[PDB]
Amino acid sequence: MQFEHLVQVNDRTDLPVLDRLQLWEGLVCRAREPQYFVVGLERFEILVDDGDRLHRRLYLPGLVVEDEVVLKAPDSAHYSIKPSAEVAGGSLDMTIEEPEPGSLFVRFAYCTRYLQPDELPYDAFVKQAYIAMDVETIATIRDRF
Amino acid sequence: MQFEHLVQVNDRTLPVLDRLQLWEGLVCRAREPQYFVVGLERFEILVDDGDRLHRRLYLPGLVVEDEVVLKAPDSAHYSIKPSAEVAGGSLDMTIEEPEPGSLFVRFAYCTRYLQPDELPYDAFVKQAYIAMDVETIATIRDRFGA
Repeated sequence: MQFEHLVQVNDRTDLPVLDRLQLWEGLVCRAREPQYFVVGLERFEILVDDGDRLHRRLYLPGLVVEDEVVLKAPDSAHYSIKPSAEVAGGSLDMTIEEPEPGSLFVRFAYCTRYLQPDELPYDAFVKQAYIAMDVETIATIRDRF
Repeated sequence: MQFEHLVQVNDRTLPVLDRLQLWEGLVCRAREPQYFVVGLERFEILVDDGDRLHRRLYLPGLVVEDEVVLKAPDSAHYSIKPSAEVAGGSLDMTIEEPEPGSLFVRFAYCTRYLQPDELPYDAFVKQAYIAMDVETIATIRDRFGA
């Protein structure tokens, strides 16, 4: 079960332009300061902070989530949840792509794992919700950085 | 499986909404998805039976077709039939009103496959649904509190 969406960072237009390191600071920001990107969030802890490796608690309405985030500067961010009895696990990767200087993209890669195990596709409601969030994320980074 | 999420519509503070305005909001989301769907490039209403629409949405790198059933003034039910290569599913939006002026919208999601252990959504998906539902109510409030 794998979904991938490429978001174009800069265009010809009103809106601000981004360099690679600015884009990267954005991804860090998304990892360390999720209140600026997560609609609904009520609070969050950084339970463990090893610099490039974070373990977090996210308090959303009627739901608490713990995850791990691995940062590899200045290229990518990997979010992951280990599955248990009740919760399905999964991961998100955000990876900077740069086919040429100033030409920046971010690939968002989503995946879902179960404790238990046919390969299974996401449905279009989920894909629609992922695209929306990936786009809002880049818009926010573009607006802060 | 199923994920459900309840969004509170009005608060103590932003525009207040009555039952019928929020209903108009949900119709609006069905018939005018360009105000709600981050990313959409175009859409068509292929079949319009009034309370029942078949639609085509054009998202980047993705075409979606679905049906929408409207039951005024209570709910909108969105559904996609699954095929060999896409998974189906449904979204129900239901207005709840414990007391006059106290309004909520329950969002309920389902996924089905052609061939089928019951299966939970992970939290990336739950977080994304939560985000959309809250943005949907925000949009209605901006367009119909106005």
